[PDB]
Order: sequence, then structure tokens, then C-alpha cells
Amino acid sequence: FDHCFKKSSDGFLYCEGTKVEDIMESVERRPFYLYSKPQITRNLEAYKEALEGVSSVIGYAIKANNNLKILEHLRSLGCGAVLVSGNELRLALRAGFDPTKCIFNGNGKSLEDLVLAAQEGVFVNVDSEFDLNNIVEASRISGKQVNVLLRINPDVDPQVHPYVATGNKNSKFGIRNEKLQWFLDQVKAHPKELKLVGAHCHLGSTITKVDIFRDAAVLMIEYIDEIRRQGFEVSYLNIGGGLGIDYYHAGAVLPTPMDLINTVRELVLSRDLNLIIEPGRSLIANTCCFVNHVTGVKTNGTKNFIVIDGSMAELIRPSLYDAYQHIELVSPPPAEAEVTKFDVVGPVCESADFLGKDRELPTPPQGAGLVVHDAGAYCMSMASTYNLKMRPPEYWVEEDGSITKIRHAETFDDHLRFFEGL
Amino acid sequence: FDHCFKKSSDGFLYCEGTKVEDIMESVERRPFYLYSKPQITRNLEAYKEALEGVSSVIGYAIKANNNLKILEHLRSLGCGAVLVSGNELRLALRAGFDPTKCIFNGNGKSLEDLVLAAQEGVFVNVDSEFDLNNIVEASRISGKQVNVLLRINPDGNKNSKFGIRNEKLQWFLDQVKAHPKELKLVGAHCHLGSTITKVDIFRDAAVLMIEYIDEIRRQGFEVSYLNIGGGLGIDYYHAGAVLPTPMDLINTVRELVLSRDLNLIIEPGRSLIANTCCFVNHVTGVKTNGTKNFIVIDGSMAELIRPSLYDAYQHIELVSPPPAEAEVTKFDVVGPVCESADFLGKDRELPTPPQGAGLVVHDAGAYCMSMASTYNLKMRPPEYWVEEDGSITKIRHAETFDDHLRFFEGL
Ligand SMILES: Cc1ncc(COP(=O)(O)O)c(C[NH2+]CCCC[C@H](N)C(=O)O)c1O
Ligand SMILES: Cc1ncc(COP(=O)(O)O)c(C[NH2+]CCCC[C@H](N)C(=O)O)c1O
Repeated sequence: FDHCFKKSSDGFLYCEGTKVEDIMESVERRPFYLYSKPQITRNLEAYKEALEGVSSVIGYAIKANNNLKILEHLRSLGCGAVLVSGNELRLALRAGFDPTKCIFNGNGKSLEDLVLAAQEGVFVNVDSEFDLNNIVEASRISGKQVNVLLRINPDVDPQVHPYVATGNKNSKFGIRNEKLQWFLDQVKAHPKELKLVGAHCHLGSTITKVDIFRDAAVLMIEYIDEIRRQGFEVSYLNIGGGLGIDYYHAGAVLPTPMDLINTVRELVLSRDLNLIIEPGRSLIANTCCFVNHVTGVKTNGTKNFIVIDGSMAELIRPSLYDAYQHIELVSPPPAEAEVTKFDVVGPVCESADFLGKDRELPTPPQGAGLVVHDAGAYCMSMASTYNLKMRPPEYWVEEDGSITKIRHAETFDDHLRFFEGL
Repeated sequence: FDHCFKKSSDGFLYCEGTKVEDIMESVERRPFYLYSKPQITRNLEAYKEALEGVSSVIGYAIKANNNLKILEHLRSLGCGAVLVSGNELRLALRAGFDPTKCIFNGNGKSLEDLVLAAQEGVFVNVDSEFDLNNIVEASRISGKQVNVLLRINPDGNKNSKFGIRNEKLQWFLDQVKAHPKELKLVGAHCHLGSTITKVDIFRDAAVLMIEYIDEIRRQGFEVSYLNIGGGLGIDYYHAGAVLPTPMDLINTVRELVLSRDLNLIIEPGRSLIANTCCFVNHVTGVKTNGTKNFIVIDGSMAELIRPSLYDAYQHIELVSPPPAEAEVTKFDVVGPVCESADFLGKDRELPTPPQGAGLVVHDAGAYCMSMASTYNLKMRPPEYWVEEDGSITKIRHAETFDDHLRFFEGL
């Protein structure tokens, strides 16, 4: 289905009509993240078409991917920005995002970062009692009123939605609906510092069934009804992020952005609410491969290993979450290459350094290209310099099949800078 | 026990006689890694005394912690260096390590990195067939013969990506015989795992490694080194557990090594650097989710991923005496990062801290800073150490937002 990375019957992987092998030969022989700029455009356009007729902000979650060129591109197409730190807000402003389409969320927002948010006029979510006290303090410091959204855990039916219900009892995020009156009384006490403009929920990540959005929005509209009846002017419902994509490339049918917005469309329109959505994964994940070269193939007797140049330093998701990302070769394998089971592992000093397990692949020769698919979200953004494996360069392919560098490779000199003069 | 971070009866945390609260007030209000320079010295001295009477190399595993000042200090006390990448080799040479006491290990060493290793004349392990073919090629490119150790898995191993197949031993020997100009086989290498709490396994491994070395010598190879790897564990729970000492570890192999006139290489990381360090934090706030309590700190999985990645316990306590009548209750200690995996510890019995109070994560010297990311653009922390005289020196600059922006200059 319609993936921007396609294996044609010639046995070559393509991005936007360009062979990945040709792209690999044109850049340095080290691991790198490869994006389709058009697939970024297609992902954004699917949300824009889904929200047509609804007053809305598409809040791209920068925590997914903080490439400045990708952010400037999304901004150029009418995107807002969702931030979880002051530095993310500085990068959004540098990328040219409108502060009236920026939302600063978080369970531990620093007073420093809240002063920046108040100064720049962005939307700020309220996560806790200490959080609201810091936002009032940031208002007093900046001398600006802050536009706030209360982050509420919707009391979803635990027999229908056990994982979300339990998540609300165990998680560090959000306000229990039982404490709502405390927050409203506090807002009413600080009219100069606080303007309550809406309510916020965020329901999880990799959501593959949209019934949770339907059921949560019904509960969020009843909270907004109650808030409006107490005389607060509420104009936004932020339903958060979390729409999933297909990681398995096995034909699974996932809900679209249209399906997601169709669950809240009529209630939002009936209440004259602006809808904020906060997608990260569903905007950037499926636009990107982590591109590798095969170091070599080995066996310990039971398991076979394809050893690559890339590692848990660049891409930790499989190790950290036991997550599946799809793996395939870039080029036709030798005639006579045996298809069998491989763990795909990096050169890093521990057994947690794997990119995938139990994958049926043609035995690749040394130097063959290999990709980890759907590597656009929470991959580069979570990269380390473990084993002094310096962070990779990034490229993208444009509509004409031309290749542009969108991030410099990190160098060893960038490690040494930290000790300069010490 | 004998820990460099001590909680006085007065309710203050101390490092080498200096109050941690005093150190926090003297640096920027952001998370930082704080080390006892003296404790680094003690950890090394314990290995140095355990190895007296044995020809040996203490190969500090740089993957544990790559602070350049910590590397220089270990080098100044006679340490060797264990490396898993060319960049680690570059950093070790910059730290002034003797290439004769450097060991380059790995299951995916790059031809590039093997060329540098051959040029600099460091020991290089042999992990697989493809690896041996790469060392041979690196020898031809550099025109230097390579001193090699075969990495054996002495009988999490039917699953390991590391080491040769024991049953293919003869294949490796025949290949070394067949490349005299390129290869000199100098020894054998095993690494048994990490957080090892029972030195029995070292004893059993050494006996099997010595059978191998005897066979390799009988076939005419001049082998001088047994590299028994690292993996000695430390106490993370701080509740009186008694772990094998380095003296205990060397005592199980000492007579065997002497009887064969072998040079012993050990490759400690965790047991040189872990217990010297606290990850030092400020409390942003305390929140409740009904009966469930959270201490929210400025630190996170961006700086310290081990609890989340390995479900590892690291001890947590407050820096300063709490207010009288502060409820002692159960807390998760969590950062500001936008996901559930961002915790430093779960279900910890602590006095309710006020906003801005200091909180430490213990035994954070190993696989903590070295695995740090810029997730959520939480830029990496500065590092400080305490001297013998109780003064504080910066040993690493804090990363800045400019350090992100530099990746896009001219693009
Ligand atoms: C409050 C809030 N809003 C939006 C998002 C974006 O979610 P998504 O990218 O659309 O799913 C989030 C994100 N929450 C945590 C996501 C962690 C993902 C994890 N690193 C991974 O799977 O790699 C949010 O908190
Ligand atoms: C070949 C080899 N030699 C030495 C070591 C050092 O081990 P230790 O630090 O003495 O236990 C290793 C280490 N290997 C993997 C360590 C992973 C630890 C993990 N990141 C963690 O616990 O945080 C080695 O491979």
C-alpha cells in the first residue's frame, strides 16, 4: 500500500522514482536517514483534507523529529507546532511557526520555559497544581496573560478501554476530572494572568482503532459544556496525537486522518469549537528509511546475524520498546543467495544493539545496502553518541528525484568540543 | 558501606567531605553529573592491588564513560584502554594511553577503524570469519602486521552476536598460519557478560580458556595474553549487599595464569567508574494522581536512560534535610519528557521534597552520560568532580541549543 519506499520487481528499492543504491553511492559510506519530501507533503495534506470545514490547528509534535528543514517545510504548508520544551519552542520560532499555532505541553515545564512561552504568546497546557502555580508566576514575570488548556484524563469505560483507563490511574500526565473545580476556581482567581481557552486530552501512541477518539471526545465535550456553563469562554478542544501507522508492511488497514476527524466532526461543529490535533508519528514516521551498509554475516550455531554499520546509537526504538520496524535489502541479492532467518545487529558492545530479530532475508554480501523502514519518528530524535558512534547525516528526495542534504553528520571533533579549555 | 556519597545524621548528602547542596548552589540550576575523583582512584587501586604479582593490563572500558579528564586520570595511574570503535581509539590516544595497552574489540569493526588500529599498533580481537578477513585487509592497507586475540565463547550464547564458534577454532588457527605477514596471534579473549555478582563463572571460564591456550601453544603459536574481559558487578540497591571484590575476582584465576606465564588483560568498565557518580537534579514539583505520587525533576531519560532501557534500579535520595513533618510516602521519580518511559525510579519511599530541593540518582558513572541523547532537545548536562581537598572542577561543558543549530548551518 502506497508507501513512498517501493521494491520494484527488478529487486531495487526506490524513493520517489530514484534507486536508493544510487543515493547511497552519491553520499558518504556511513549510516544515514533518508526522507521523501513529497511523502511529508502527502501526510500533511491528508490531515488538511480531513479537517476541511472544521476550524483547526494541525500541531506537528516536534519531539518526533526536530530536523529544521523538515520543520520549515511543514510550516510552509500551514502547520502549527506542538512543543514539550523551551528549546523546541526556540526551534519552532526559528523555523518561522506562528506562535498562535504553537502549543507547549508537559508534566514538568520549567519556570524558565514558561516565561519564554508567556513572552512569545503560545498556548500552554496545565498538567498539575504546581504547573498552574508556575504559569501564574511566568505571567507575573513576563507581564503577559497566558492562554491555557486544562489537560484532563477522560474517565473512559475501563471494560471498553482497559489500557487507557489504567494509564490514567498510573501516568504522570493530566488532571483527574474529580479535581476540575480546583483548577476552574484558580483560573477565576487570576483573570489578569490566565485566560482558559480550552481542554486537552492525549490518549496514547500507535492508536490503530478510532473508537477511543469517539468515546474520549464525548467525555471532553461534557467537560467543555460544564466549563462553559460556569462562565469560561472555551474555544478549543485539543484531542492530542497518537494515530498509528503500519510498521509491518503486511497489508494491515489502518484508520486514516479522515476516519479520525469523522469521530469528532459533528460534536466540534455543534459546539463551535476549534479542533487542535497533535500528530507526530502520523506526519513524519513513514517518510523515512535508516539506510545501512552490511559489514558482514556471522552465525553462533543457532542464530544468524547480518551485522550493519547502524546501531542502537542512531535507532534505539526496537531495543527500548521491542518495536518492529520492517527491514529489507536495497539491491538485488546474488543469484544463489539463501533466504533464511537473521537478527540484524549493529557493531555496538551489547546484545540490546539490534535493529530487528528473526527476519527472513536473502544472505547479503559485504557492502550491500539495508534499510530500516518507517524511521522518521522517534529515531534520529532519540539518537545518542554511545560507543562514540557520532550522529548521522540526513538527506531528502524532492518530487523531481533530486537529493538534498538536510543535516550535517556529527564528527569526532564535536565530542572533543565539550572538553575545550578544561 | 564504603560509598563516596554519604548521608550524614544531619540529613545532608556529602561527597569527599563537601555538602552536595553547597556544590549545587555553586553551579548552574540544571541537572549535572557529579564524580568523586578520589573514588575513581580507589576503584583503580583495588584492581592494581588484586593484580600485584601478575603481569597484567587494566583495560578501562571507555564505552562506560568517555569524559576526557576521567580518561587522562585513569591513564596517569597506569590504566590501559578497551575500545569498541575508532572514535574511542582516537579519544584514548588524545588521552595519552599507550597503544601497547589498548585493545580494540567488536562484532562489527569497520575496515576504516581496523586500518587506524593497525597503524597505531593496538591489540585487536577476532570476533568472526568476516572480521578476520577485514583485519587481513587492514594489515595490507596499512602495511602493519596486527597483534590479534581470538574471542571465544567458553561453554545467552546460542543468542550472542559476539565471539567465534568454539567448534571452528581450527579454521581460525589455519587462517592465522596462512597469513604470517598480516596476523600475529598473541592470545585469547572471553567476555562473560555485565553485572556479574558471582566469581565462580570467572574460575570456570579461565579453566576452559587455559585448555584453549594450551592447544594453541601445542600447535606452535606464541600466545602471551589471556583477556578475561570485564563484567564485575557493583551494589546498586545500597542495602548492605556484599559483592565480590576485584581481589576476589583475580584470586580465582591467579595460580592458573602464573602457571602458564600469561599476561592477564581485564576490561572493567562498571567496576572502575559506576559508584563514583551521582546524577544531580532539582525538584520541579510534586503531583498526585489519587493515591499515586510523583516527584517531577529536571533530569530525564534524555540524560539517564538505564532505568527505562534495562528496568535497572539506581538508588535515589534527597540532598538536603526535608522540612520537619514532610510526609514520608511512596513516589515515582519522573522527568519532564513527554512519555511514560521517562522515569528515573519507581515506588521509592521518600520524604515529600519542596520545590527546588536537590535529588540524586546514585551509581550513575557507567552507561549514563555515555548513552545520553538530546530527546525533547534536553541538551546534555555539564560534569563536575570533587578533588581530595574538597574543591569542585568542571570536567565537561553543558551542551547548548546552538549545538543543535550547528547541524543545519549552510543547509
Ligand atoms: C501530549 C502529546 N501530544 C502529541 C503527541 C504525539 O504523539 P504521536 O507522535 O502522534 O503518537 C504526544 C507524544 N507522546 C509520547 C510518544 C512517545 C513515542 C515513543 N518515543 C516511540 O514509540 O518511539 C504527546 O505526549
Ligand atoms: C568485550 C567487553 N569488555 C568489557 C566490557 C565492560 O563491561 P563492564 O562495564 O565491566 O560490565 C564490555 C561491556 N559490554 C556491554 C555493557 C553494557 C552495559 C549496559 N549499557 C548497561 O548496563 O547500562 C565488553 O563488551
